[PDB]
Amino acid sequence: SPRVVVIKKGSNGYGFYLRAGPGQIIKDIEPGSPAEAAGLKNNDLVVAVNGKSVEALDHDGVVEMIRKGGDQTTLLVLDKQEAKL
Repeated sequence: SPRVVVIKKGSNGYGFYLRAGPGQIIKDIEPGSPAEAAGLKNNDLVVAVNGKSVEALDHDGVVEMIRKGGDQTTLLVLDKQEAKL
């Protein structure tokens, strides 16, 4: 399920980790972080950064796109749609 998450960088960054999924996925959102306030979710899959696709881009390339944006990042993400029932 897709959405656009704008996050303003704080004094200690955005407050999430980025690593390869089972693409690059969000992990370990820090409580009280800009990422948490922006509604980013653990296991969100990053499909674009600042309007640019991350297709076939490696981990370092995705991280660099995020850093190049300076004090803000706009992530297009797909939530993991696996429900525990």
